[PDB]
This record gives sequence, structure tokens and C-alpha cells, in this order.
Amino acid sequence: KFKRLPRHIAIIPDGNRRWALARGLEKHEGYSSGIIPGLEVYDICVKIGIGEVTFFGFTQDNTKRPQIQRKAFTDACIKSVQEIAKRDAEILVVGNTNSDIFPEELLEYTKRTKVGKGKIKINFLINYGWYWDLTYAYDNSPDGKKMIENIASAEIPRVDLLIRWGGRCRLSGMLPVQTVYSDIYVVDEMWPDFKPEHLFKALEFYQNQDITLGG
Amino acid sequence: IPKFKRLPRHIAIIPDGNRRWALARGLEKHEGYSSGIIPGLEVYDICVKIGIGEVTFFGFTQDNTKRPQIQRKAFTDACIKSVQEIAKRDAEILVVGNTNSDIFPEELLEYTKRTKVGIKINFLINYGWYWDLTYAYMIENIASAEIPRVDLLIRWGGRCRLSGMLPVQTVYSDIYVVDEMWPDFKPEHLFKALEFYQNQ
Ligand SMILES: CCCCCCCCCCCCCCCC(=O)O
Repeated sequence: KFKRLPRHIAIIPDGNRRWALARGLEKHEGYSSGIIPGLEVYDICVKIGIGEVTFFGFTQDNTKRPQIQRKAFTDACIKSVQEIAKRDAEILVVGNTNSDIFPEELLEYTKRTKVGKGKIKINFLINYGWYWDLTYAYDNSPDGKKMIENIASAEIPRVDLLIRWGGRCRLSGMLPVQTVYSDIYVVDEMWPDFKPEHLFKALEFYQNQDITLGG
Repeated sequence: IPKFKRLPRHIAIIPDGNRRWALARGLEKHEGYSSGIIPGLEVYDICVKIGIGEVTFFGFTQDNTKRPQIQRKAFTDACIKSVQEIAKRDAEILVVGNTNSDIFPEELLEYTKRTKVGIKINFLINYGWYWDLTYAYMIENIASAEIPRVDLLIRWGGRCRLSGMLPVQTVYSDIYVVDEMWPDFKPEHLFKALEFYQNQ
């Protein structure tokens, strides 16, 4: 139980192909084991009263990978959205829907959708690209102020805390406008090895930040 | 100096921790910035020595100018001295920031187009991420368009965040946090960051 909680947590559920290779599995076979961890993060966030969580699903650049991996991460993303849809969330999917790569299955979540009891915002980046996001604005806006509040991800507010699994300390183009001031916590374990303590340590790190220091 | 297997093309530096450094030494909060000038030179010297192509220094942002006036003068004066000390060396200097302000130092106006064209050192001075992206009014028209993708961003003072540095160029950057405050810069801080980078 925390004095200070982030309003909005970003999750980069990385390490799936490494986890699978380490386990004696094929690379493409780790993604199926990323679905459960997502559901557990959702569970703990609801439980402590986190307002909003954004999951990084897959990028436009991720779809340049072997088809056996694209099929596998895409299916795992589809199923995570469908499963949170079975819970008590306000669900939103953001991504380039003007592409055959965007899964039909997720179109119905491209406007925020209340399921069960609601009262937690869950976002998924699906066929997302930072360049697509920033320039969604540049195309046919009156000015700079309008351009920025009309990025593709404009419905997603500033990220307070970004937690990335798989031990890499990088944003991989997740929400460059919303992450300018995000505190970044790296978990060395791969996403399918998610444990609650990963999120609890990320929340202790956020609480432990010195609020006198400014942006 | 270690022999490096691979090096980044472009290092970003966030020289943070100056105020905590001064407080820990019983000095005034604003009295740590001037102890950040020589560390800048040490980084420059190591980067030329090992042949890094480009370094961008976070100097100060528009958000930083909300700080007390006594802090603002100390960090602005230290940024001006750091640009001047690098300008004496064999470096192509570029300053990026909002010059349409009383805050922008007239001394640095001559670096707002890259000098000695033909190591590249960039400084962000009265820089703002919102100001940068809105400058066009795309990749090539933002205020910082001359500054390419950052490969490795190294931040002193223990905080793991960009504080609005170059949102476009940092999207894929590998980030290395030194817990020590910037005035406590040691050569091994930069070497451990390069060992991190080559291990990715
Ligand atoms: C610019 C090269 C070195 C300059 C010497 C240090 C004095 C100016 C640097 C101020 C750094 C401010 C970084 C603050 C980051 C943040 O906003 O959290």
C-alpha cells in the first residue's frame, strides 16, 4: 500500500522470444505465454486503484518479422484484448486501422468501450508506430497547438511510470509525447516470467522519487 | 581506456544532479552548476579520443527556467561557459533552442547554425520538446531536425527519464543511468555506459 501512485502506467511486455528459446521452445511460441501476465498486471492495478494502464502490443515495424512470429504476437494481442474485454475495464485500442495488418478482431475497441463494472482505463497499442502517431496530426491541422492535441494517441494521457520487461532500457517508440517525463523501471526477467514483485518494485521506485527535483 | 568492440554514432548526455551535489557538500542549491563545466570537457576529450561522431548535451530547457532566478543564472552561465570551452576545440558546434526569448543567451546566437562544417557537439539551450515538435507548424521540419537519432543516452543523478530531451531522436535510444551526480563525473561512468551499449 503506497502513499504516491502513478496515474498512468505504460507496460512494455518484452522478452517473449528469449524466454521461449531459454525454455527449449521456438521463438514464436513465447508470445502465447505473454497473455496471462497481462491479465495479472490488470488484476493488481485494479486492486491498488491505478487509473490507467497502456500495454505496448506490436508496432508497424514488428510486422516486418518472420510471418510465424507476426501470426503468434498478433494472435496473443488479439486474445489479451478479448480477455480484458471479459473483465471490468474501459478498453481502448490505438493503432493504424488504415492497413490490412490491423486485426479485424480489434476494430470494435478503437473507441473506448466499458465492459463489466468499468472504472479502470486499459489501452493497447496494436499496429502502432511513433511516426504514424506524431504525423496523424501534421496531416490537415490548423496550427502547432491543434497538431499536438490531435496526434493518433491523443486519447492516451501522459505516462507517469513506464515498466519494461526483458532488461532493455529503451522506449522502442512507445508514445514519445506521453513519455517525455516518464520514470522508466526495467525488469531484467522476460515478460512470461512476470511476478507481482516486478510491479510492486516498480511502484516502490515511483513512490521513492524525490518530488522536490522537478521535471 | 578500454578497447571497444562497437561504439555508438551519437551519444546524448543529461548532466543532472548539480543541486543535490552542492547540498551534499553544504553549498547552496545553485552552487553546483559551475562544477559541471569541467566534466563536459572531460566527456568531450574522451569522445574525440575514441572517435565518437556526435554528442548532444542537454543544457537547459524552457521547463528548467521555472526554477528560482538564482539557479537559472547559475545553470545558464555554466551552459554559456561550456559552449565557449568546446568552441576553443576542433568541434562543429550547434545550439538548438527557442531564441525568441529574453532567456536565450545572445552569446550563443552564433552557434544556432553549425560551425566548422566539414566531432559534432550539439547543446540544447532554452530547448522545449513541445516547441521542437510544433516548430514546422514532420521528421525534417522539427526545430532539432539537424540532430540525428540518439544511439546511447547517458544520464547522471540517478533519475531514469528523458525530461523532454529530443522525443523524436530518443525513440529507440539505449538509456544508461549513473547514480552519481554530474559534478561527480568520472571517466569510468562513460566507459561503463559504452560497455552497456556494446552488450546490447
Ligand atoms: C551542458 C553541458 C554541461 C553544462 C554544465 C552543467 C550546467 C548546466 C546543466 C544543467 C543540467 C540540467 C539537467 C536537468 C534535467 C531535468 O530537467 O531533470
